[PDB]
Amino acid sequence: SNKKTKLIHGGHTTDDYTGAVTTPIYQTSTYLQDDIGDLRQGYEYSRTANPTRSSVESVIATLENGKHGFAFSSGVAAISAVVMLLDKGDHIILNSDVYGGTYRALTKVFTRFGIEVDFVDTTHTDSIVQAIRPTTKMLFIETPSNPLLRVTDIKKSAEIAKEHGLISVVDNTFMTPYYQNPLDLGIDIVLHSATKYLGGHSDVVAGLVATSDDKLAERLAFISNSTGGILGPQDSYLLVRGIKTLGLRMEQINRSVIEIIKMLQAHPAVQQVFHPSIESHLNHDVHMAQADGHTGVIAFEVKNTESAKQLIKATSYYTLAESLGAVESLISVPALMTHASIPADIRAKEGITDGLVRISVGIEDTEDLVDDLKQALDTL
Amino acid sequence: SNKKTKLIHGGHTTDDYTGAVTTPIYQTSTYLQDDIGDLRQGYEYSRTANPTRSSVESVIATLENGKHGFAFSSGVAAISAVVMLLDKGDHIILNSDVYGGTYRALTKVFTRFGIEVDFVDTTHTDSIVQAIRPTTKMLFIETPSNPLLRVTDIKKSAEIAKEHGLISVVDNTFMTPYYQNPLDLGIDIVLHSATKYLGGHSDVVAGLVATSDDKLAERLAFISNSTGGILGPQDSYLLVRGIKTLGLRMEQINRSVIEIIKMLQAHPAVQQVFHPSIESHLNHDVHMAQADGHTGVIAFEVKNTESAKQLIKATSYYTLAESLGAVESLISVPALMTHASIPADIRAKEGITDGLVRISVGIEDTEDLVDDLKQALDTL
Amino acid sequence: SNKKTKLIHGGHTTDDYTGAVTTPIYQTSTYLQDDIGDLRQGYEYSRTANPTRSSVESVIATLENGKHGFAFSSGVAAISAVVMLLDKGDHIILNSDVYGGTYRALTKVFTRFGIEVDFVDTTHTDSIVQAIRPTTKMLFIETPSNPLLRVTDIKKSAEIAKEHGLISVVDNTFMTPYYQNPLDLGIDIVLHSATKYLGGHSDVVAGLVATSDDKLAERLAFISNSTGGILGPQDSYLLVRGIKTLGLRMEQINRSVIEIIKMLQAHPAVQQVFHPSIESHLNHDVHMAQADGHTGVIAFEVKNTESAKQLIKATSYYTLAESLGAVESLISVPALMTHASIPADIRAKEGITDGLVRISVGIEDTEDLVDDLKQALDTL
Amino acid sequence: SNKKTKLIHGGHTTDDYTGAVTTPIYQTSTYLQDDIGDLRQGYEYSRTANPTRSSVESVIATLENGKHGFAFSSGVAAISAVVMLLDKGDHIILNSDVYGGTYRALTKVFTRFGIEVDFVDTTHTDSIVQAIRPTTKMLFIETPSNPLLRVTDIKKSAEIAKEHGLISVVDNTFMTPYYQNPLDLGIDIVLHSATKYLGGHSDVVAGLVATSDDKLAERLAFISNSTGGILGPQDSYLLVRGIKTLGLRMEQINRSVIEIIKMLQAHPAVQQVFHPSIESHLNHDVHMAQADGHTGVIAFEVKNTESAKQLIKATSYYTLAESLGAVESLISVPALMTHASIPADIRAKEGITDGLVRISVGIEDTEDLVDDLKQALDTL
Ligand SMILES: Cc1ncc(COP(=O)(O)O)c(CNOCC(=O)O)c1O
Ligand SMILES: Cc1ncc(COP(=O)(O)O)c(CNOCC(=O)O)c1O
Ligand SMILES: Cc1ncc(COP(=O)(O)O)c(CNOCC(=O)O)c1O
Ligand SMILES: Cc1ncc(COP(=O)(O)O)c(CNOCC(=O)O)c1O
Ligand code: NA
Ligand code: NA
Ligand code: NA
Ligand code: NA
Ligand code: NA
Ligand code: NA
Ligand code: NA
Ligand code: NA
Repeated sequence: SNKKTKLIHGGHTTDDYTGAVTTPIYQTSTYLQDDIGDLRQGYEYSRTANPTRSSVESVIATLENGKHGFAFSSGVAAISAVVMLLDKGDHIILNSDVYGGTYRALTKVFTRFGIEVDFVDTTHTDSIVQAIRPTTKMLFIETPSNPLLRVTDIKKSAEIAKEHGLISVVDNTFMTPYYQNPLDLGIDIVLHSATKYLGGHSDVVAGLVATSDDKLAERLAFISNSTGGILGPQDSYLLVRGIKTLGLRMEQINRSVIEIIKMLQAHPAVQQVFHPSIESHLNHDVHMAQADGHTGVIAFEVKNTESAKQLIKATSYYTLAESLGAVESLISVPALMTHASIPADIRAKEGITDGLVRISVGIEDTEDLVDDLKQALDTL
Repeated sequence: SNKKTKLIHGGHTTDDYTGAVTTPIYQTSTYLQDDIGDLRQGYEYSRTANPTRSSVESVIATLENGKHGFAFSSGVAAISAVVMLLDKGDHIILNSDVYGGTYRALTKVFTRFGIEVDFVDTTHTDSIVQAIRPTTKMLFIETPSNPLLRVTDIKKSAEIAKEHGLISVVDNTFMTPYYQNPLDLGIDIVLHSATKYLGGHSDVVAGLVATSDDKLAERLAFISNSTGGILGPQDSYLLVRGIKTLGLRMEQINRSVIEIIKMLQAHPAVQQVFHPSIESHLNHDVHMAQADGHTGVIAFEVKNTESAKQLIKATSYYTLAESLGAVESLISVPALMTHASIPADIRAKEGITDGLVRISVGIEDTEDLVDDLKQALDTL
Repeated sequence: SNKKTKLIHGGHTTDDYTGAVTTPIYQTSTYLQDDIGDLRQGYEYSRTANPTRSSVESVIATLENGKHGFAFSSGVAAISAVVMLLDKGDHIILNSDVYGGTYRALTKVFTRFGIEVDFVDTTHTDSIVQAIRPTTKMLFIETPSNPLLRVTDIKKSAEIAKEHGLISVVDNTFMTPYYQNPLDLGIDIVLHSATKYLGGHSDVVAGLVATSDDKLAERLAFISNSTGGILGPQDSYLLVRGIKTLGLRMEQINRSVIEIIKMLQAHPAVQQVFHPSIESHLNHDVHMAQADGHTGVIAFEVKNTESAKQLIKATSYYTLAESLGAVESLISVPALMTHASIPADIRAKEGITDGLVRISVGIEDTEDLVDDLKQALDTL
Repeated sequence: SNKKTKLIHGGHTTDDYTGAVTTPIYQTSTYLQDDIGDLRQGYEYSRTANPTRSSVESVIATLENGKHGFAFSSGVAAISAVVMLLDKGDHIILNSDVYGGTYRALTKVFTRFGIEVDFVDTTHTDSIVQAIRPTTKMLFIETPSNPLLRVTDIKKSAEIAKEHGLISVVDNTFMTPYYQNPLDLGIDIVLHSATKYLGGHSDVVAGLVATSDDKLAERLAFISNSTGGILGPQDSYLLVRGIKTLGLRMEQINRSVIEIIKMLQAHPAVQQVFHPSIESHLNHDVHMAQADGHTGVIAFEVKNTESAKQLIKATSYYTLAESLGAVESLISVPALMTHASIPADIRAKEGITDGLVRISVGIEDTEDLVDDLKQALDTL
């Protein structure tokens, strides 16, 4: 049973009652009880459980080879729920190039709650060991990262976490369960911004979490019910729907990624390309050992900010917008958009050069995408 | 101008573009930018803002005579966002009768983050003054309370909070903006489980928050954006739709409440009755001075839990389920359902006895509701 | 038992499986079969049946005291389905004041299929008897009519239709089942533009049909299934939700209607007033004998079309738009908007003059609605 | 600009106002007018136009290389609207193996309206010429047909229709605009059951129509507005969404179709296979000349009804359900399901043998689909 089949038949996404081939949308808040505490299908209040959300949860658990799924109103909310597994005084290590909003949440919210943070370049696993204190309880890793796609050894970070008694969390958003399964490599918790590839259609903001640990799942459920950043039923339905085409979409995206990178490597206006598919990429071997495909986010550097802006205006099929994982291919300038608050000279130290472009490859025709970007690069 | 008109025309709930009479459902995650940083209507990512969510936010702000609305995935998520205004070491005062889940969240979650909580009988405002510690930063009041309907003097608690530098928060869920407007009495933040009267149809789980404080609004926006417990667009739409009928629904409910209370006060199988409309009810004067109506939540004592169970089975129009503020009239035993997370000995001390019944009066015919409940109580 | 209770508990609008208090939205097209021909709940293809559509159908059947409900994509589609009960050569009688689009559909579409139509002044039932041809198979009545609110004797027209073997159809859109129940007076089929009062929130375009005739129901089901103008599940859900508040909304509307009519009768810039509540209105006795209330549609004459235009601009709470039965109060000029498809000379003969204004009274405050309309008419 | 790009960027499917990357869902019934007849974006009533429906219409028009799109509540409703282009006395020719519901509508509804019908085996174009009377106004062709996939020469049928003054209609449902574009070959009107491949997710019942003829479009619009079988906004949104993945889905489906047919042709329990991809198939050359891909519906004959039933029970990834074009692969027995009313001996004359199986190939893994069906055929 291969992935494209599991996508279609994995999880519970039909109606046992009527036999509907799609998950009913339970736009509802409460459920009648036959007697006090006697729930006929286990439902009592939609913050606690909702049959549509339970459906999407079952899907994410199945695809990530876990036992328990959780759906939150945003990826940010999923991350918050996971971090609220810790107490004041606990210490968490994250990779240093973590997504802007994850950094913002750990440093201007959860530090105010007495949670200690260390940001570490996890491209070398031993930096994690250097960072481990006796109060360390959680290790949190994106791979690949935004926007330079730095790869981290998932299996090694799981071994480190196991031996030091840490909760290991991988943020699988850029790879999707279709290409990378952190739970299979020993990670405790895997989470996604379902806003991207999973939803797939730029029409749902949601986060998903999956684990095989029963006691971790029980704590996650308690947090979800007591802080309430749950995904609504309509968005859960749209998420299930979106996930159906995930394999086909990721494979189209990957075909275009490969051709686009060959174009970028051959082009003169491009000084450097960041993507784990490139054999000179740091930890390319590690990535190929922990995934059987690629993310569709690519970064490449052109000479300056005005060649970036000109590339944006010269493209016909790349769309200037926030986010990634859309059907549309998206384009952006991290120096002017996501990393604008970071000053110029320090963002050169960080790698966010003035001419760094990030594309999120969509499901348009591969030749249209390659050709369009190449003619734009020929205008420079 | 008048309340029933304000419900229809207050806030922005039409489409400027097409002239549509109802708020469009912007089931979307991202927005096109004309130039880098150039947003056509101020939208760039749906976690940050979404036109349908902004519609509901504008409605709740208008109705509570504040300046800023916020829509969360649940009332519990609104409460979480407000509590995250505090830091480790800060102390919060709440009133002694609180919704089960608010108690659970503050005592089993935010204490782990070093936030101190004390539950204080605010029916006498001066008890707040004694309870204020030097680390007290927030005062949080339900009024009337769930499930005993204890009244607290909102204007007095606002004066106290101003004089000691506390953020005053009122949880106006039971009264709705139709009858009670805490911001107009000096409160800093007003909160709702929009799951109840506002949504009105048992089909949306959501929270709403409103303030006139610009800097509190900015901190709330930062929290919502960094933890992501945002209300989705479909639920935001359904909330606006529901809020339209709010006045008509509350006025039916009040008509029915009056007759049901006279019935309960006269009935032999009914012991104590809890509702602020009763002249012997503690702080009844206070309630009539701060509200223009009554909540539809009523609590009353029967002899024991199995007389509760039999009363529940004998009713034909009261539905055994959690939550309140629906069109259906609802019935429950708070000790065994909504307030089970409150410890037993405290629930006995407070009066939330095993035979305490809570009804939420709906919009069915008043005579059907009175007769049905009375014929059922004649069974005991 | 009583109407306000029937609105809440009549029909099947809960989930038997999970106990959900609201009708699930079965956004689905097909259903699993356990064996060939073995349907788990009787569903096999969503054009034929859909559980959410069946929910709304059960509601309208219950409310109209019939046995069979039908949900169409629009009221016009319900009318089409009913007219398709006839064959080429059959003759239908309609009342002389009909909604613009019903006129357009019967005279510009179904005549091309050899269906003969005659518009007859049914305010005197005996005019029907003269109009009956040997090819007459159907009698079709709006009451009150759009936009002149002409009353027709429903019980008398049913007796006539029974005695001559005609299918009697009443278009109960203006009255709603809350106030008038044609099936209870012998009519065969009752029809609604559910777009109006039933939906209630200007957010659903839909039609509903109800009958107790088993064989008419079977022919209607065959027509709906073979021409496919079925109501979708999301709109069916929103219709159920809307119908919940129908009694409360109609009762507000009626309270406002009474005061607005006294204002209009007294105003100097207002000539004739059309509404069945007026004692001098033709067949006012008849209306009070067949209904327990009044529609919120009022028509009245101002001097000319530009006094209409100025009255429209001067109002603050009346909205210039098509349709009726919304929470917003609406205002229009039928001659130039809804009834423009009716030929001009017939519209002048009938009284649908260029200065005929139609308001649909909404649920805003009665005093705001009276004062606003009167201050605007003081402008002429 | 290749097909997979056109799918993503063809048509208007973003919000000009806010810049949302997806079509807003206009759950609304009416739109305010600035003055009488002055519509700010051309909208006045949602039966007439609705921005979400206008979006989907634009998509279908673009993909079929037409100028005008129309969205109906069902494919059946689209077909009815097209047939209502004719008048009593007009004559239409359809292919003899037309879909059950199209046959049912033409013969038990539209014949009652004086429309004459001839059902003709259009696999030889000259049978059309034999059938042409002087009253013939319309030619209506499915290709390939259900369930034996008979191919008809589209370009030739267009030439015949042009020379005899007929409205040519092709029912492109089985091929989708991705593989066959009848308008490009001279056909006047092309229609789809969007319930199948276009929607793609078994969650929308809808029909779509596309033409380049301005006067035909004007008539179609008049019919749509006066009979009202319009697609609702939520289903239009879901249709746009579904159409995004159409190319990827059709290509996966086609890869599996080819492998599955090689398996079926090689298997002993299979006596005969029906699919236009087979070179011995009647008019295979014609199909390859008018399409650049294949439908995913395949028929094959096994010995008897009990080998069909056993094949259904023995498969793990083929699902017994009505309809086609799902993500799930579907399986059925036409003799016992769609063609059950037709007697046994005459269905042998028709080709609907007792052992005829129809599969609708989904987007599961190709090897899982081939293997699963082959092991089932090895159980016979
Ligand atoms: C790992 C991870 N988690 C979370 C997120 C975001 O989570 P959420 O779904 O709440 O937006 C992102 C992406 N955030 O991008 C927004 C942008 O491109 O401006 C992400 O990469
Ligand atoms: C006063 C109050 N505030 C806040 C909340 C939290 O709201 P939410 O459930 O939307 O998260 C609730 C939730 N009540 O729910 C079940 C019940 O008591 O019958 C509440 O009652
Ligand atoms: C009495 C009546 N019946 C039937 C119908 C048809 O209903 P629908 O628009 O849902 O197809 C209508 C539609 N009215 O619409 C605009 C207006 O008159 O203000 C109607 O008024
Ligand atoms: C050409 C065509 N038009 C129309 C249709 C059906 O149109 P609609 O979308 O109204 O179902 C079909 C398929 N109908 O199948 C239903 C089934 O498999 O039982 C079709 O092939
Ligand atoms: Na399954
Ligand atoms: Na493990
Ligand atoms: Na307004
Ligand atoms: Na203030
Ligand atoms: Na019922
Ligand atoms: Na009868
Ligand atoms: Na476009
Ligand atoms: Na042409």
